[PDB]
This record gives sequence, structure tokens and C-alpha cells, in this order.
Amino acid sequence: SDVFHLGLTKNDLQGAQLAIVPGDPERVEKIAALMDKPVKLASHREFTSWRAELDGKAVIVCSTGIGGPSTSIAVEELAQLGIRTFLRIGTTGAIQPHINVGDVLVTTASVRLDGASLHFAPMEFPAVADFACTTALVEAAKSIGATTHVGVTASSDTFYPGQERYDTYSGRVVRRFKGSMEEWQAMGVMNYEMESATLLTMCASQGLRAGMVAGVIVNRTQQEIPNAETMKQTESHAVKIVVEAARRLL
Amino acid sequence: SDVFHLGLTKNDLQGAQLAIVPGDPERVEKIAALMDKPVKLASHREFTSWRAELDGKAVIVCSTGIGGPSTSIAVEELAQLGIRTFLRIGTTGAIQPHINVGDVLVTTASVRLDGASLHFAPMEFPAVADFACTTALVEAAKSIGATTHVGVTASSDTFYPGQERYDTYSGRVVRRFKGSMEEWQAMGVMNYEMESATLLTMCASQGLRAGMVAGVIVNRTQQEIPNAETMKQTESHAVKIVVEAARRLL
Amino acid sequence: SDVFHLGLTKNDLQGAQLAIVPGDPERVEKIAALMDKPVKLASHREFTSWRAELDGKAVIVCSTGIGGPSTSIAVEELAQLGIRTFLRIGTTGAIQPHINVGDVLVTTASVRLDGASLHFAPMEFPAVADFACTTALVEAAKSIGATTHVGVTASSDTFYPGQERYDTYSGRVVRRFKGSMEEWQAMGVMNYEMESATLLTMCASQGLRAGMVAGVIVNRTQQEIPNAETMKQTESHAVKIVVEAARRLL
Amino acid sequence: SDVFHLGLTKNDLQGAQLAIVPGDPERVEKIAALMDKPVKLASHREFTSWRAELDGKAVIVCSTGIGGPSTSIAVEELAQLGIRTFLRIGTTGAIQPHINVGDVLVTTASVRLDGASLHFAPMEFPAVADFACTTALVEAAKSIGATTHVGVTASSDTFYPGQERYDTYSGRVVRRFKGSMEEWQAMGVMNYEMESATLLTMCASQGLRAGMVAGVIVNRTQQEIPNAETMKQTESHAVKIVVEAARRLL
Amino acid sequence: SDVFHLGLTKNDLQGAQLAIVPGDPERVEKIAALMDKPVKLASHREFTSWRAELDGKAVIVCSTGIGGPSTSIAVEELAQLGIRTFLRIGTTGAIQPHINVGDVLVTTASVRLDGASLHFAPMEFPAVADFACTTALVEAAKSIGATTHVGVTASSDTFYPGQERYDTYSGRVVRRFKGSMEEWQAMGVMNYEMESATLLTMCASQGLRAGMVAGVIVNRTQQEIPNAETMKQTESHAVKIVVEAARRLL
Amino acid sequence: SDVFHLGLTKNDLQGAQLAIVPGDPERVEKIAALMDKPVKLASHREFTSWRAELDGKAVIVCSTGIGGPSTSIAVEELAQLGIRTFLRIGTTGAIQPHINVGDVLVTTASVRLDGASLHFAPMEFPAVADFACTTALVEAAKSIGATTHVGVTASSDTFYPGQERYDTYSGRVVRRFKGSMEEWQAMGVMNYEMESATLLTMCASQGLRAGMVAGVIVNRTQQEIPNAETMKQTESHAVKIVVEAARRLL
Ligand SMILES: O=c1cc[nH]c(=O)[nH]1
Ligand SMILES: O=c1cc[nH]c(=O)[nH]1
Ligand SMILES: O=c1cc[nH]c(=O)[nH]1
Ligand SMILES: O=c1cc[nH]c(=O)[nH]1
Ligand SMILES: O=c1cc[nH]c(=O)[nH]1
Repeated sequence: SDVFHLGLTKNDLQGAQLAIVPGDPERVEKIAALMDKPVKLASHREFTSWRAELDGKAVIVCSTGIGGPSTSIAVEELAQLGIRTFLRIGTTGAIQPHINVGDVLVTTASVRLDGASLHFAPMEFPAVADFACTTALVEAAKSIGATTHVGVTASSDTFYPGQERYDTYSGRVVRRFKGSMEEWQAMGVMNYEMESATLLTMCASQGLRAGMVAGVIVNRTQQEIPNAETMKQTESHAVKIVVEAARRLL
Repeated sequence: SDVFHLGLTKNDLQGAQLAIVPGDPERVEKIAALMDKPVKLASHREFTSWRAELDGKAVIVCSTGIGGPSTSIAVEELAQLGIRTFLRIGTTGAIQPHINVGDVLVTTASVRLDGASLHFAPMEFPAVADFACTTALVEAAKSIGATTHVGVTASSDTFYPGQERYDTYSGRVVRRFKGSMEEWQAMGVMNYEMESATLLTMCASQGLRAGMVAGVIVNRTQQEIPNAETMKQTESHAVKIVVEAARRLL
Repeated sequence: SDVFHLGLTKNDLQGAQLAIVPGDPERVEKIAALMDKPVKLASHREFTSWRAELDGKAVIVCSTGIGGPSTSIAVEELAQLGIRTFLRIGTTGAIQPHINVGDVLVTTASVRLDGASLHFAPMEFPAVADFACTTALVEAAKSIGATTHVGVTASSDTFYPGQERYDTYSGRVVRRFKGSMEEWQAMGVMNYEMESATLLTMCASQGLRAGMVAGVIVNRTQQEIPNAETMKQTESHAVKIVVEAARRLL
Repeated sequence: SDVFHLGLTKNDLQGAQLAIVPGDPERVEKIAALMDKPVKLASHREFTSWRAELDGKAVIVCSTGIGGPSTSIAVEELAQLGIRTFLRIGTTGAIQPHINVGDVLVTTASVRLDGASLHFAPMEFPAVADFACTTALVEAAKSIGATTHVGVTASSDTFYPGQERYDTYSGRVVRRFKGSMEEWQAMGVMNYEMESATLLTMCASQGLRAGMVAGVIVNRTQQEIPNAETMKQTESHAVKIVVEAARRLL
Repeated sequence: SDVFHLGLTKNDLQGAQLAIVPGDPERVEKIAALMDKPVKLASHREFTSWRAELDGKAVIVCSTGIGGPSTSIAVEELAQLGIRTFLRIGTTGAIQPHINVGDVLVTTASVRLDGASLHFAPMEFPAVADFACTTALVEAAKSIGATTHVGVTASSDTFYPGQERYDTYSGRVVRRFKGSMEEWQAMGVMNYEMESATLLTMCASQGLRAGMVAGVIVNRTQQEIPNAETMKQTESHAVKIVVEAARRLL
Repeated sequence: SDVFHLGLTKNDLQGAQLAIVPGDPERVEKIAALMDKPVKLASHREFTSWRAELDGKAVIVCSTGIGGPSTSIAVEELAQLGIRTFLRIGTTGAIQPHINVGDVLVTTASVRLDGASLHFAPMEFPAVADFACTTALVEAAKSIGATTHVGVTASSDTFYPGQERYDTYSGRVVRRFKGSMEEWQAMGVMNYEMESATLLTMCASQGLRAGMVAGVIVNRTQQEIPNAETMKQTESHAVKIVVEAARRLL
């Protein structure tokens, strides 16, 4: 093993330079399935790695887990192995009324409501996505006739208080996040996810290209609930979208 | 007579939805003169405004003066009149060895080294440029075919210390900015300018679309003085890219 | 030229060490007109400089434009040129009930609500004015019988949100400033302006003497925008005392 | 079932109130193995739970995954199901020349080099461990004869930059952390780990009891080359410690 | 003398290594009178020191005056003199409804609402008590017989605004502290005092041991206000515990 | 007796509205000894108070103790009693090479390196002295005759690390203050003291008048700890000036 956590080697990558990176290990194989010669590489803790081919070039699909810390370990060690491009494919809840379930969200930059970001660049620095990656995502989305929304995302270190959830044990929200959802909504923020701020900031400040697409499972402002399924349809659409996007970046 | 500083009315814009905002009041005329039916509207303080037409579409060109404060006033009142799209065209200093004077830099998002951006959104909010605009600006630069670079831009509130300049009256740089240039370089920042952080933030926080393009007049690493035509040929050059970009955003 | 922005040479100042600095370039002439041998020197961007003589000694009048950024430029290059004493003179929105429009406010120190100041000194450093300069302004106002108020001033990097104006396009004010006006008021802050903070800080920390005075054109405890007629000789009181003050500082 | 991520019901916990919380999911069964009637509960994402018994009191063992974000979901949901006391057991790298590999570190409070804890309380708030837990841990540790150290530890949101490691892709570390390790050591901080800050803070500020113990696997000041069975032996001792400590907390 | 403020020489200590540091200089004698052979050493400013014997060992008792600044001097200089362990015995205002007047409160760590702590360690560092000292105080309380509460404490640099008291000259409280007491209560913080943050931080970051205990002379949630009882039984009650605790730290 | 720590009733001030506040309770007397009808009022903690008479006017002399915390208390409570003008007389350490021991220093505004000031105003608020108080102090200095310097002083919450002293127990200074002394020096700061930041901020933001004057007792650019005949005269000097400054503010 060349890296400490991912249990992989330079050779193991077969010369890959691009890595699709979901948060859940269970999703790694499904995605890799959409490409040629999908083989499992390794699996330690929350990082399950898989390799595949796309139009001749080899591509890596590895999980990050939840939060920027785990994410920063995958991105770091993956970069050490030759990875230069990172694409985030996830699921998220919309905080905007007009964004409806089934809509895909490409992120241009993120509100750094995390902590790992700061370990790579001062808060002044923008958690900005790579133009190429972002462009590729929007095009791959447009090509698959999807209802796409491009914009800012709020990347929180917590699933509850940072996303102003009160339905909790304490039932309280720290002063800083009290009333913060109305704020982000007013500023146009599209949704809450938990790893883009760290991914985008660490990459954008290290010469690595990153981008992020994400299917909308739920909506923090609507009342209706996901149809007769939730993840399933959209889930697989955003997945096809990121793979397609990967094609125009190799 | 409506807006307080610009001294303009709804009628003066003539239904204009998009405006080009250079920093220098003298560049306003030159840009409007590149379009159809250029007509001066007003000129107060550092805000001189003109109106023109692109493919039958009324377009505004209003200077902002130097810095985020004056820029925030121009943008606000312009939006009070109906503008929803803003394209900034300015001059800039590159801090990367490969970006020589004369190049065109399109800003995806900016390192917030100002103060006005904080009057619109907390530091954690990304001073990110609207996608459409950025896309239009990149394409336009590729149309006229110019050496172009896309990435982050450090937007300083000062021309000297903020951009780590030691050849000044006092010659000292406050701790926060000492060594900062090598940092921004190490992080791949492309250049220094003085209004993008405020422009991009106030717009992404209020539903306004904004793009940022700039011509390199100096390279903080290289050793040379404005050739002759240098800032002049550069300026008339980027002035074409942005107008050509706006054309795509009308 | 000797400097990059103002387009002046030390010779143009004729040994002048004091400069009266208005924000609006269209007042440089009006103010120089109250002194002897007024001679225009230049006009670049929002930097319009005129030279004159007071008691046989030369004095400079040069605009700074709106906000600390353009101001930091003006002061610096002007200081490189030889000015050691700067007296700002401007318009201002009072936030106290008793302060009437037309009254002159002398600023002892400013509430740093800008960004340029941080480029010269960490926030802990007071945006305090020079004692001699303040004294001269205070006494000049006494020998004129002008309704004078001297105290703390809030220097904002924006004219709208920063000064908590709600009559805007979005109509909202970021958290940092919601309810911020009544807070300053409770603290006895006299007014709102947009350059004293960065001016007083950059001077206080670089061996430069600075003074600040302004004429009240609107009372924020009544309205956000004035309807009041700007220029016969109403707020001229501020100018008269800034000249009379300069006279003493030569 | 009662929570969104863990996939548990209060019934599955059967009255348990104290949970041991390691990072690595594989150590959960191992911890449970040293207790009575242990049984697998559920496994979702990096959240692997097991329930066991001690002195006829039910105990829970749940993994938190790497980092505060992941941990904050486990702790909150564990608390929703009735857990009041949390004991984290983990691996760590000492920064003190006197703290050797294999030694056992008990944490009184952590340096908050994370972001999630802020989502529960402002920085001024101490990421401190409960006194009872800390006592049980120190006590339990003396009983099986380990070489113990009781103090503060640096809880970082990153494994690389935040722990000032330069053997990385970029080879750089933000200004914020350059020379930071030498400053923690100078301050007496014992080690680096990645979850105590969030755990300790969110518990101490919501009426939950929490403590932490760990074993040293690496010394950032030298070369006690990983003697491959070392992590094995060094871990069994802590695990017995955290269990013995838990016994005194039922 | 060997120090600048205390007026003490190493001889004066007679090999002593522990110090009981009350805030009131008049309490110094009262404390020493619970030991053997009390002897007044010196008195300069708010620094009154006495030496006594505790189970045969030399022990120092030195006042620190109110606030972190005075506290920082005493501890630094006492440390220069040879002291290694500090026990803080003070009075406080309980903020939890369940903590009654006369109760004894031991602090594990404090909320840093002071400024001196930052002169020893960044805000992210915890203001935590030494394990041995806190253990000694918990045991002494039990050996003495008292209602004791162990937990976090709010350490404010002021007695009024920083403790959200409103019956003051101004009757107003700065934004930072509005609704802050209600917030700490929600976080389980049990009380307000004015020197633990400094003491705990400066000791934990410099290798010195520190302990914090105080007597509740008032409860901010009840209308009843104790008469002489404040500096009476409650004071004497906490005074006996710290001396008793001290015996275990020799 | 009307206030909580000073042991004074409003009737005790005999209609006094101005108070001189030295940091050392032992000098209160010496100060009163310079006025008419000096009467000892009380002595509680570091708060020793006296009453005197100047030109048929009541004046109070009350020590505040070292630091903003105890200083904020004395001031607050003295204010509740009727005092609206506070003149502080202290001892300081010159940072500039030209300021000699024995020199009198009047403070215009000070660098806020304290914490109490934050309890009255945000950090951008200037710790600025009252104009009338500063004027009289400067005028009184001309009368008494002394080498005077009027400027910015750094008010530190600590005597050693905050003033970057290395003659300490640890011999090291926290990052924030490493090489901080020559930074203030290069910014023209003239001295280090420990109460003005709190005094000036709390008064200026609460509608109270305050001035600052202090006699230099050491020049840091040549030594860390005080010398030879000292305060015997320096103290008498500054006292003579502050007493004369008080005559001017009645
Ligand atoms: O160096 C430079 C050139 C142009 N504009 C800036 O702000 N800086
Ligand atoms: O209200 C006003 C008027 C002038 N300048 C400001 O900054 N505010
Ligand atoms: O050095 C080390 C070892 C384990 N875990 C960490 O966080 N750091
Ligand atoms: O409320 C109170 C009582 C005593 N001491 C404090 O600091 N606060
Ligand atoms: O050096 C010195 C002298 C007096 N007071 C201080 O705060 N520092």
C-alpha cells in the first residue's frame, strides 16, 4: 500500500487521473457498473475503491464517507496516487420551494459551514468548483434532458444544527445557526450537503479540479413526500449524469 | 433623478436589463462606442453612465470607481432601475509566472480580501461568478481568440499593502498580508484586482447575475514596465470580449 | 508621472505638506477656490487634484472618491509625493435625533466597518484622528460659530446595507448589520460616512497626521435618503472650517 | 427506524444509557466481545452498532466514522434513543517526546481544531470531558496497569494539514497551521486525533456525559517504526480500559 | 524581592509548591487561618500573601484581585517563585435554577469570556482544570460535607454586561451578550465568575496545575438575595474545602 | 453601600461628578493629598476611595486595580453614583526609542488588547478618549511642565506575554504576540499599559467622559523591568498633571 488509508497503490490505479467520489460505499459499485471492466480495488473503513474504464482511459470510483474530514483523506491519498479530477455525486435536500424532487443540482461554489476547508485555505478563499468540471456536469445534465439548477450550496459539518434542524434531543440551535436557513434561502443557496465545501476548497487551492452534481431526494420547504420511491429514479439519474460528465474530462 | 448617486431614472435605461461596469470612468465611453446608438446619460462623482444597443437590445455601461464601496453603490442603484446582469471589465496584475501582460483572465470566484462583501454575506459565502456570464465570457474570449486563463482572483481593498507591495511611503506590510502573495500563488490564485469580491458576492446574494473579465497589465513576478501599447492594446482587447459576452447574455 | 494613479510629480505640490481631501472630485475646484492662486493639476479616475496657497504656503486639494480603497490610493501616492497631513471633508448621515442637517461633525475616532483599515492595522488598533488636526478643526469651528458636534463616527464600506438602509432592491440587511443602527446610536455614535475609518487608521499607523470633518445632509432617525438641496452654501460651513483648520496646521 | 442514519429503535437499545464509541467500525464487535450477551444490532454507512451487557446493564457500542460530522450524527441519534453517557476509545499519534507508543492517553479537554463543535457552541466554550467519565477512565487504566497520561489533545478536522504533516501531494500547509504543532507541544497538548472536539463539545453543551481514551500508535517526533503487532497490543489494552471504565459508569 | 508586583522572594515560600489563590485580598488571612503557623508575607496592590503549614508542608495563599489581568500577574510571578499548583477559591453567581445559595461549585473547564486567556493560548484551546486538582476538590467537598455541583463555568471579564446584568448605569447590553445568559443555561453552564478562564488556560498551557472551586453567593434565577450570608457561611464553606483539597496535592 | 463592591453611597460623593482613577490603591491617598479637604471614604478589595475638593467642587479618587475587569467595575459603580468624567493616572512602558523614563504620556485612543472592552462594544469600535479630557490633560502638562507625548497606547490584558516580555517562567510568547512589540512600534504606538482600552471603550460607548495619562517608568527598547529612583517623582509628576487636568474639567 502506497497510502495510509485507502489501501491502494499507484499501480492499482492503472494510470487513472479522474475519480468519481460518492459519500456512501454502497454506491461505488453501482456507479462503476455503468463503465467498462469494473473491478473492486479495496475497501477499508468508509473508503471503498473501485476501478473501471471509460473510452479507453481508466477511471477510479471511491467513497468518502460523511463530512469533510473523511473526504479530505480520500481526496488527499487519491491525489497522491495520480488523481487530478474529482467529481461529487450525491443526494441532497432542497431548501428552495421551486426546486422539486427529481431535480439535479450542479454546484458552482459552496458556503463554507464546515471546518476542513480552513485547513487548506483561509475563510476568505472561495469554495469554488472547477469551470471545466462544472461545465461538463451542466452539459451532461442537459444532454439527459434533466431539470437542472446551477448555483451555490451550503456545506455543513452537521446534519442537524448546521442545517437548522430543531427536531432533536436538545431541540435547540446554537446562536450562530439560529435562523440561518431563511438567510441562505434569501441569498439563493440551493441546498444543504456535507462535503462540497471541503472538496472544492482543498482542490481549488491545490491545483486539482473538482465539480459536484447531486440529485434532490427531499425538499425542506415542501409538504409532499417522495412518490412510491425516493432515491431510486433520480438517484440513478444523477449517477448517469456524473459518469457522462466524466467522459468529457478524460 | 431617481437613484441618489447615479442620477438616473428607469426611463433612461430604456428597458436595459444588463450593464457593463468598468472601473475607470473614461472606459465607459469607449465600450458604449463599440455598440449601437451610444448616448451619455449622466456623470456624477466616479459614476459616468452611458446607454447603447446590442442586437436591438438596450445595454448600460456605468463605471464603478475603484474599490468595493463605490462598486456597491453603482450596482445597487443600477439594480433599483432594473439591471439583473453585470459584467465587470477591468485591469489586473498576474501573480503566476506563466500569465504575462496582455492576457485575459475570467474570474470564477474571488478570494474575499475586501470589506463590502461582508455587508452582504458572511465570509463563509463564496464570491462566485454566475455560470451563464462566466460561460459567455470564456466563449467570447475564445471567439476573438485570446490567451485566456480561468480561475480564482484575489480581490484586495488596497492597491499597495493588500497586494503585498513594499515600495511605498512606509514600506511595511501588516502581518495579515506579509507573505500573502506567495500564499495566493501557492494556492493557484491568478491575479490581484479590487472589485470582484464585492461585485460577485452582493450579486450572488441578491439574485443578480455577474461575470468578471480583466486584462493583465503587469506581472508581479516579471521585471518590466508597460511596453508602450501594453495597457492600451490590452484594454481595447478585453473591452471586445465583454461586449461580445454581453451579446450572448441579452 | 511620479505616482501610478494621481498623475502628479513632487514638483506639482511645490513643497506642500498638507492636503484637503474631499470624496467627490467635483468639489476639488470649489474648495481650492476658497484659497489663493488655485491651479488645477490633474484629473484621473476619481482623483482630481488642484493646488492652492494659504498664507503664502502651498496646500493640496485632491479627491479620494467614495470608499477606503480609492482613498488608500490617494493618501499613499500623495504621501509618497510629500503630504504628511490630511484633512478629510465630506457629507454624512447623522443618526442622533438632535443633530440637524447642516451641522458640522468632527470625528475624533471611527468605528471600523470597512476593509481597507485591516490592510494597515489589525482591528484592535483604533481608527483615531490626530490630536493637532482635531483641535484645529474644533477651534476653527468655534471661530465661525457653526453648530459643531465632535465624537465617534461609523465608517461603512457600503452606503446601503452597512448603514442599515432598507429602501433597497432586495430590502434585506445581512445579520451582521440588522439592528446595527440603534446599537451605534445607543453607544453615542454621531454619524455614518465611508472613508474616515480607512483614512484615520492608515494615517495613525504610518506617521501621518489626519483629521476628519463632514456636513450633515440627512438625519437617519427620520429618513434614509435626503430630498435636500445640496449646494448653494448650507453645508459650506464644513468647508470653511476645513480651510480655516488647514490654515492653522501649516 | 426511530432515527434517520443509525437504523435503530429504542427497543434495540433495551434501556441502555451508556455507549462506547470507537471510530473504526471493525473495532465495535471486538469491544462488545469483552462483555456479556453481546449481539450485532445494525450497520449503515460508517455506523456499525452492537449491544451487550455489563453487570446486567445494557451497553451500546457504535462506530462514529472519521471526523466530527460523522460523529455528530451518531451521538445525536444515540441520544435520541436514550444514551446519556458516551465513551470514545480510539487510536492516536503523540506529539510529546515523553509519550511513547503503546502508552494510554486520557483526554480532559480538546483543542477545537474542528468545525462541527461550533455547530453546538461558540469557540469560547470548552470541549471538556465529564468528570465521572474521566475518572472511570483514569481509574480503569490504573487497574490494568497501563502507562497513562492525562491532559489536553488536539482534535483536528484533517489528518494531514491540521496535524501539520508535509509529506503530502501539495507539500504545503496553510499559514494557520505552520509551526502549529511545535506550539501545541509547547502548550503541553498530548496528541492528535480527529473526533474528541465535536464529541466533547456537543455533549458538554447539551447535558450529555462523555469521555475519551486512546492508545499511541505513532510518535510524530520520531521513529518507533510500526512494529505491526504494536497496534494490536496497544489497542486491546485501551479497549479493556474503556470497558472497565464503562462498568464504573453504569 | 525576586518579583515585580508580589514583593516576595523564594525564601518566603520555604519550599512551598502549592498556592491557594482567592480573589479578595481580605480573604487571604481567613484562608491561612485554617492552616498551621499562618504568617503574613507581604501586601502590594491587590496582592496580599500569607504563608502557612498544611500537614507539615509549606503552603502559600495569595490574592489575585478581580479579573484575568491581575490573576495573570500573580500566577506568573508566583510561578517564577517556585509554585507549581494553584487552587482558586472564589464566590460566584449560579445560573441554574437547581443550584442553591451556599452550594459549592467545582469547575472542570470554563467558557472563555475573558481576554487574558488569549494571551496564553488561542480561543480554540480549552480552559480546563488539572485532573488531580479537580479530583482533590471533589473529594474534599465530600470529606467536608456539602452540596456540590461539577461542570462548566462562565468566566466573564466584566461583572455586569458580560454576565448580562441590566440594572446598570446604561441599562443596555452589547449585542454579543444579549440573551447570552439564557444561552449558557441551555448549555448547562452552572455559573458566572471572573478569573477561572485566565487561570485555567494559562496553567494548562504552561505546565502548571490549576483547580477551581467557588461558593454560590447568589442565584440569577430567583428573587431572594442573601443578607450577610454572602460573605458568610457560604464563603467559609468553600474556604474549608479548598484547604482540605490542598492537603491531597502535596 | 449603594453599589456592590466599592462600599460607597451616592451621598458619600457630596455631588462629585468627576473621578480620578489610579490603578494602585496606595496612591489614591497621595493624590487626594494634593486637593482640599481630603477625606478617606472606603477600602474594599483593590478599590480604595477618597474624596477631596477642588475650587469648591467635590472630586473622587478611587483605585481600580490592575486590568479592565476590576476597572470596569469601579467605573460602572462610580457611574451609578453620579460620576460622568473619569481621569486615569497610571504607569507605563515606552515602546518608542525617543520616549524616556519620567516622560508623561497622554492617550488619544488605544489598541484593544483587552477583553472587557468587548463587553461594551464590538472590536471595530474605537477605544478613543474624550476630546475635552485629552485637551485638559495636554494643557495641564504644559502648566506642570513635562516632556509630553500625545498618541496611541497598547492596553494589554497581561503584563508579560501581551507586552511581549520574555523575562518569564515559560520564556515563550503565544503566536498572536510574537514580534508584536516592534509591530506596534512601527505603527507609532508609544506605550504599553493595562486599563485604558476598557476605560475608554466603556466610557465612549456609554456616554461617559474619560482621559488617559501615565508616567513612563521603563523603555522597552532597552530593558524589560523598572529601575532607580522611580515613581517617587515620575508618579508625583503625572499626578500633578492629572489633578490640574481635573481642575479644568469641573
Ligand atoms: O497590480 C495590479 C494591477 C491592476 N489592478 C490591481 O488591483 N492591481
Ligand atoms: O447618509 C449618508 C450621506 C453621505 N455619506 C454616507 O456615508 N451616508
Ligand atoms: O498521527 C496520528 C495517528 C492516528 N490518528 C491521527 O489523527 N493522527
Ligand atoms: O453574580 C456573581 C456573584 C459573584 N461573582 C461574580 O463574578 N458574579
Ligand atoms: O512595562 C510596563 C510598565 C507599567 N505598566 C505596564 O503595563 N507595563
